[PDB]
Amino acid sequence: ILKVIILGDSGVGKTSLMHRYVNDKYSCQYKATIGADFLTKEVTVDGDKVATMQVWDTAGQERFQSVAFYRGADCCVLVYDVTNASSFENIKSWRDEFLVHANVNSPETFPFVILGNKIDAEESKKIVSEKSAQELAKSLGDIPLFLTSAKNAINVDTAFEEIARSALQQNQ
Ligand SMILES: *CCC(=O)NCCCNc1nc(=O)c2ncn([C@@H]3O[C@H](COP(=O)(O)OP(=O)(O)NP(=O)(O)O)[C@@H](O)[C@H]3O)c2[nH]1
Ligand SMILES: [Cl-]
Ligand SMILES: [Mg+2]
Repeated sequence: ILKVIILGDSGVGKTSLMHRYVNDKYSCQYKATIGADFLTKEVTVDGDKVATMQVWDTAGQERFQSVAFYRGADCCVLVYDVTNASSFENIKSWRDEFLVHANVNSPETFPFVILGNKIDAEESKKIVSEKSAQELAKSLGDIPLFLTSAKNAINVDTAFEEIARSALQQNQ
């Protein structure tokens, strides 16, 4: 039933976030994602309505990418790394890439969620203000925002409850 797509630059932590939420596990070892594929999780909404969530991981590197999979999606998650300025500045282009290729019926209502990942990292290395993120998140149509750590299992549960809630609303 529920199709969710996760987009964002290489290295931001998409695959890690998916393993955290679906499998409650994490691994330090970078293994580059190639082509799109999904894992599944049975969910229960805040309402105690039940659903199977199909979570799609995608490649961040141009050369490992795929097009069709974007269609169907009931929610789109946009992920940047709080330690990498460029990843953040690319969020709107990931959003627009999705809308161009996704063939969704109402772009101004279609649910996106943004995640800022790697908050567990040392302050010295962190670059993207919460404030900036909240600005970008509003300017893109008041999209929900969540700061997360796949590594330390921080807030990934919260983030994905909204992603679930927003996706079920869009499906039917
Ligand atoms: C354990 C060694 C250590 O201390 N490393 C530094 C800790 C940095 N913290 C941290 N926090 C996170 O929440 C987190 N998520 C993911 N990473 C790391 O970044 C690399 C990329 O992970 P992927 O999940 O492979 O990223 P991606 O899917 O977007 N890449 P693709 O688009 O597929 O190329 C990886 O090293 C992961 O461990 C985090 N690090
Ligand atoms: Cl524009
Ligand atoms: Mg990956």
